[PDB]
Amino acid sequence: NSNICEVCNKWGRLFCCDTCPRSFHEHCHIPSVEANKNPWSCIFCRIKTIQERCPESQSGHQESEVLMRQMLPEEQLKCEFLLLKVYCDSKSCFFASEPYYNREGSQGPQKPMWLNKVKTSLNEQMYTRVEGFVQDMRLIFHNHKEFYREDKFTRLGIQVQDIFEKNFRNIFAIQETS
Ligand SMILES: [Zn+2]
Ligand SMILES: [Zn+2]
Ligand SMILES: [Zn+2]
Repeated sequence: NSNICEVCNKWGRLFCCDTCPRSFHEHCHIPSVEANKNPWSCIFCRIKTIQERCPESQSGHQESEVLMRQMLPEEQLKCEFLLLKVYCDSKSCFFASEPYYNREGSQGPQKPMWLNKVKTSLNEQMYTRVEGFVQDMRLIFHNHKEFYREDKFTRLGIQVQDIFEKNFRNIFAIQETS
């Protein structure tokens, strides 16, 4: 097993996956690492099993159809994994905790949003459809763009959104286009 957390790339108190060489801090894994369960399999392994049980799940899909899906266990898992993939980028630190807004020439967004709030939302089963989760995620980056305006710091929002969108297209097998 790896000696660093797969998500934050730091050492510490790690839990090791029994079916692959990854390890995680307790609260870096999503969902949080389960108390007992031996063996334990991490979210990467659980996502791989879904694909292996239903190979046709990887054929291309329309984004509009994916968003209307109800949050049954498998879609819940996919959204957990997608969130995890955003936390895996170190630039996610900017979007993790609750932001505040006091900048000359800007006003704060009407509906603030941040990764830990989406984390809690998923944990408390507050989304009924994929759409709810995807709208909150995209809102994080859109609030950022709008607030920081022409400051170069806007680019951090573009960068983290690109990681989200790539991972969304992969995990949910969105049909490739030009
Ligand atoms: Zn970690
Ligand atoms: Zn694993
Ligand atoms: Zn089948």
